Amino acid sequence: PEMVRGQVFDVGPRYTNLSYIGEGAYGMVCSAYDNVNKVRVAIKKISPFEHQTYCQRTLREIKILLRFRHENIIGINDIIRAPTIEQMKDVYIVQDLMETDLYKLLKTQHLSNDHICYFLYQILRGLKYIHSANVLHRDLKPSNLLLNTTCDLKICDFGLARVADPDHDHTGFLTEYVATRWYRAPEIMLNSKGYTKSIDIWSVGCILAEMLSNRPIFPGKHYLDQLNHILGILGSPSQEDLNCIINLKARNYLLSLPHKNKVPWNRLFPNADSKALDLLDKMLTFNPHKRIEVEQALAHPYLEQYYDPSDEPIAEAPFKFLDDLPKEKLKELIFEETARFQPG
Ligand SMILES: CN(C(=O)CN1Cc2ccc(-c3nc(NC4CCOCC4)ncc3Cl)cc2C1=O)C(C)(C)C
Repeated sequence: PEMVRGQVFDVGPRYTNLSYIGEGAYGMVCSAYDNVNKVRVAIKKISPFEHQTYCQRTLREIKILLRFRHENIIGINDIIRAPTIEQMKDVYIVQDLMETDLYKLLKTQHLSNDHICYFLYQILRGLKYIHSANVLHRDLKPSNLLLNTTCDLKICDFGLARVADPDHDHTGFLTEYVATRWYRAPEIMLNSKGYTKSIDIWSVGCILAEMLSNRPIFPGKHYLDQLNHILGILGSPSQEDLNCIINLKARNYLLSLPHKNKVPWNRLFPNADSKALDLLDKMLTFNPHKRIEVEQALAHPYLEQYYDPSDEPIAEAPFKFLDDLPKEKLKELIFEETARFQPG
């Protein structure tokens, strides 16, 4: 076994010469030399089995990424694990190695309008595919957009992804939520579980705003502060949009706030392309029913140089598809889902 920053990386024979990339709550990630394909690759050691939510997140990701095949979505190339459930303490997911991500690029680089346009196109092209499979990503943010040296973009991290379920989207006011705060649509805080495709478009809107200025547009410091950052730019919701929020706690909270005027996009983003700002406005619409959909966004004049629906593929096999399952049962499902990659 090779060691990396303490940890064992039981990934040989196939994968050697490991360099440390990073580490998080998920696991540890390295680059490794693939000896069959003669390329360096990413490998993330996941150790989810002692907690049911980490098994949940791991299995969703595996199932989704093995079904999907798209240029703007990270694939799974290989999965390494022990030959028996008993011996399986870790799963290693092998993926194409990307040079950087949009979070790192935005901290260090001014993006040209042409780069913003091309990144946004790629995000939306990937998202068209995801949404065409009846899947929601639910945690779109700069660090989940991987980039290579030629600026090709791939969406990653499907641990919070769900099949869309718009008939069960309603919930109460101030319902707790898992996905990254700064990219949460206003309705999350008001009346939504994040089970509709509109949740992802809001996040993409936030990302486009962040590309224009290198700063997050709505950096809330805590749950309700996120909503009031949103309302500080969008201004007070209209009567019509208020009347769609039937829950009284949520509605009366909004009614209690002083009137706030909209901050014009062209004052927040004085150097931005006007067509970029028109698309931003439509993605960052308060009412999720009025919010632009992914295929409409692709057809927007800002993206005219790239738009080609014949070259913006959809999924062949959408998900028709568990939240109750014990971590011991989810290990079993993870074992089964990864069996195709074993010697056999
Ligand atoms: C939450 N979960 C994850 O796994 C989430 N994460 C963490 C992670 C870390 C790296 C890469 C990655 N990074 C690169 N390159 C980096 C080189 C240095 O600059 C930044 C980019 N290339 C390919 C990949 Cl796959 C992907 C993921 C991912 O999806 C679970 C367990 C699935 C739930």
